[PDB]
Amino acid sequence: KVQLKGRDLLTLKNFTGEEIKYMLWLSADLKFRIKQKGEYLPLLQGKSLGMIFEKRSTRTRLSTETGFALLGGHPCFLTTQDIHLGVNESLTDTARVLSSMADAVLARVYKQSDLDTLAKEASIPIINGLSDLYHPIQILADYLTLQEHYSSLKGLTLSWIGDGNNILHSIMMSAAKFGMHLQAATPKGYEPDASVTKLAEQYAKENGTKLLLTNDPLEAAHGGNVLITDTWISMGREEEKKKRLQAFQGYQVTMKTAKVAASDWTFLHCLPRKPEEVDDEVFYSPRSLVFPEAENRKWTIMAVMVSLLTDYSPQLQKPKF
Amino acid sequence: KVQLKGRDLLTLKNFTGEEIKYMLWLSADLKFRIKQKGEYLPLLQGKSLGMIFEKRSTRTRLSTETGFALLGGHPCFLTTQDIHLGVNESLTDTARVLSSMADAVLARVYKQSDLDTLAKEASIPIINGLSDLYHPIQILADYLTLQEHYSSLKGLTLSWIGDGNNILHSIMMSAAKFGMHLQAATPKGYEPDASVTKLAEQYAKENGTKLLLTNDPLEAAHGGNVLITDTWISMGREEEKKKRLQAFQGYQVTMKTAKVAASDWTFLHCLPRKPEEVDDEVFYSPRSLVFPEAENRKWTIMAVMVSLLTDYSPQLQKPKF
Amino acid sequence: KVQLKGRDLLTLKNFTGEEIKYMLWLSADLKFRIKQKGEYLPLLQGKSLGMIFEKRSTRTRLSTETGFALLGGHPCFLTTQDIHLGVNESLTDTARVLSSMADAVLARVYKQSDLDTLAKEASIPIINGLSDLYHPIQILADYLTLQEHYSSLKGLTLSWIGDGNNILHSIMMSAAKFGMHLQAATPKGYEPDASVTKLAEQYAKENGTKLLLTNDPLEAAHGGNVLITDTWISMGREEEKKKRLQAFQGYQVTMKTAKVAASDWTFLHCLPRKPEEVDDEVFYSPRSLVFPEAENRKWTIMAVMVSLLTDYSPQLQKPKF
Ligand SMILES: CCC[C@H](N)C(=O)O
Ligand SMILES: CCC[C@H](N)C(=O)O
Ligand SMILES: CCC[C@H](N)C(=O)O
Repeated sequence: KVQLKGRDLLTLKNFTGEEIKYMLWLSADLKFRIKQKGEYLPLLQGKSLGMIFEKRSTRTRLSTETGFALLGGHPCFLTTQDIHLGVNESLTDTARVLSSMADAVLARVYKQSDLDTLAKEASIPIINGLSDLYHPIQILADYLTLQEHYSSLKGLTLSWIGDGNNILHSIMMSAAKFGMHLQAATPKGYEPDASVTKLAEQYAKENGTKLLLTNDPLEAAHGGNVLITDTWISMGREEEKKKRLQAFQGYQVTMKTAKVAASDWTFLHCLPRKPEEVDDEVFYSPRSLVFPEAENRKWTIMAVMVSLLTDYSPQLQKPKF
Repeated sequence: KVQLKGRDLLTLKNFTGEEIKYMLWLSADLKFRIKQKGEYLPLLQGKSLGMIFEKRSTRTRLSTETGFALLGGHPCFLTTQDIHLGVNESLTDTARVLSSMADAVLARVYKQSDLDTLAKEASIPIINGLSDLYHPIQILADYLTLQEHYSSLKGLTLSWIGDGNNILHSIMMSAAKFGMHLQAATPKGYEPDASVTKLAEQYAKENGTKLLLTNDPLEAAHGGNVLITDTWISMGREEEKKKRLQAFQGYQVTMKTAKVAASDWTFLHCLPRKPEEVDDEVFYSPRSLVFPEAENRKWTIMAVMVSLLTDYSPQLQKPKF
Repeated sequence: KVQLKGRDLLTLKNFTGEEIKYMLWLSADLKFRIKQKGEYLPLLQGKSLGMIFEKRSTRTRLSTETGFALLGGHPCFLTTQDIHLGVNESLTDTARVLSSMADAVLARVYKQSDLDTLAKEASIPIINGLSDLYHPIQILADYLTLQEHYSSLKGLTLSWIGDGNNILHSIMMSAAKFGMHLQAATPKGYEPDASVTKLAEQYAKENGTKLLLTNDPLEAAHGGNVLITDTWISMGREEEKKKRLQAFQGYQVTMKTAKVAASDWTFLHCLPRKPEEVDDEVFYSPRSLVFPEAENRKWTIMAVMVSLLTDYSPQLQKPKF
């Protein structure tokens, strides 16, 4: 049914519900075999990964590097300071050299269009490691964490409070494909991309789910099963700190926020977390799935790499979504 | 008898003579099997190490990275410039993410208290890769090198001449547990930490060894079997270069120093070495064990990682200490 | 016949035609077994490589790191910012520590004399990863690419147009040993090193090949089978940009250049490429072997490491040179 080998993964907008579910199935399979059964599975033996990072990273860096190596492959960490890209060489040429020396590329960038150039010019899989526009592999870890917590996903309401950024765009490109509703609050002027919203509206209609965009945190939180936030000042946006601290007043997730949420509410934050978006009482709550979520960045990028580079079939029974 | 799996290694003060001897036994075992018998021993297969470095490193970096990989594990080199730590994220949160993505952490830091926070907040082993206060894994290599040279350790007198720094603190936290005496000379005002000295005095009493602190290089060198020094200006102390070059005049180790030492004297320096602390005649002497010492950083960090992460038992006969 | 194990590879001037042919034979063997037959060949299992880079690199970095790891070894990427070299430690001492912790070193430097110090002071193989004077491992990839394209090398004329730099010096140290002629055009004042030219003249005489140095691009291109260029402003020469852009006017390789070349002409450029030295019509021509050339950096550095560190014999039939 699903065929993912050789594909790029630039955004979850290019993937069906069935395809994203397959990647979560594979994540759960690799997690069960390796973390629980202690198996060594050299699925990426004799393969290598080029990791280009234009921005700081703790989770994406660590999960990708230890995950690729745990399956027997070699991860090569490449920064702007060490390679010729931008400085002495074009992206087209860098993309062709990477194609002949590595089996895939994970690139954390500013411009999504750089990932498109890389995908068009390389004949190997290009995986988005975060861009200004989308962060698809984060949402993989998020939905796996919620499937593990709730034992299914269909009908959950996700409540975003915060900026209309890359994380919210990736939730918008995927939530409805799992039959989940989305209620999202951002400050006025900080809404998600109009083009992304338009396509999320279509997905909601196709899947019979609700999509609500608002500027009120408590309207977004009302009846939500999952409260989700992120930093108000994303990487590359630090010049706007003053204006954003003023615009985002009233948007911190607290227990007041949770008081309005469904009784089984949990909390997610992609991390790194600052004190502004969420207080400590929620962040370190027993309902906070923040550190399980961060661990699942590893099992899900492992599943991405296995499905884009091999013909491995999951032995695990498919999870209930 | 000895049980080290799961422990942290922040300082040798937390380890008994028996425990540190076990780590040297394991170092000798892994050195014999791999360097001499040429065996491939994948003891850390399917494991990973997070290496956080806040300071420059050639020996700790290389020994840890090639040693962890030689046992089949994957080392991930993380600097301040690339990860979010300090900048966008707290140490508590970084410690919890590292716990779920790696099997241990080696961290070279400024503040020893950062290693304590890391050890309390992570559920995986934290190994000190050097701090301003201690450098325990260096002394492991030092005592293995001296056991190899002398065929035992008990009753040796170590003569430190130089600064009251992290290397001298690690010798103070361990020498007496091996039945070795310590005679150490520092400039006035540059003495070892009062708290460390107090605990070294107790260890000397418990083990019936001598501890002598002095400001005279020749009193420290008198009758010593091993002359030991290090840079007068440690990393993070470069603002004090002028004051230290003036305070440390007369503290260079030369053949005049060795003339007063025991007849079988040898020399150690943790490296990197500068011309100030020791002259070339001693540093490149046939009695200088500096490069054997630096090689043993690899076999001993391999033994640290194996004992904190596995249940491997040494096949080698225990060395005479 | 050929015995290369334990040798350094600082320049192709120290290698006979037979020895360089053996390295190309081994490159073709490892390429056939791994790229075509899909074999996993752990020839460097239990080995490590220290990679010291003083300059930016995409191809040398990637080919060396993924190639060393593809054969089961561990590559350790060391920059000036992270290790003590230059700053707190001498090259002699760094060379001795690297000898006891790694099995070989690849070093991309400014000064060729730093590679000589490293080779004299270390007891492990030192491989040149590019210096201001030579880039031997690039020419290995170049001649393998041309052997694959033409099915032999003897009698080919290589036509260099550009600067008298490290790439042209490596061609001068090797072309005649394969029975290939060299016609090279540089601007006046930008000629190859007098000492290198003198030795290339001797090699041409010993092998009965022609060597022509000129300042005219079309004289160099006339009847040449391979047009070769590189940047006019090498790394470390950016202060001379103004003077070089003026001196090199008229030296861009275009189809006018190729109109004068042999009918079977191809094009090489070591990369990174800029618009100045060659136009797009030649660079992206079907006759341009630029990206095959860049891929062969990987199979040839793999062969270098295997021949300097093991006793592996090629199973492949020797290529026709
Ligand atoms: C993982 C960090 C996500 C955040 N929105 C950013 O782009 O900085
Ligand atoms: C390994 C270097 C040791 C020195 N005391 C320092 O802290 O810089
Ligand atoms: C691989 C780059 C070669 C160029 N001549 C340089 O030295 O910068």
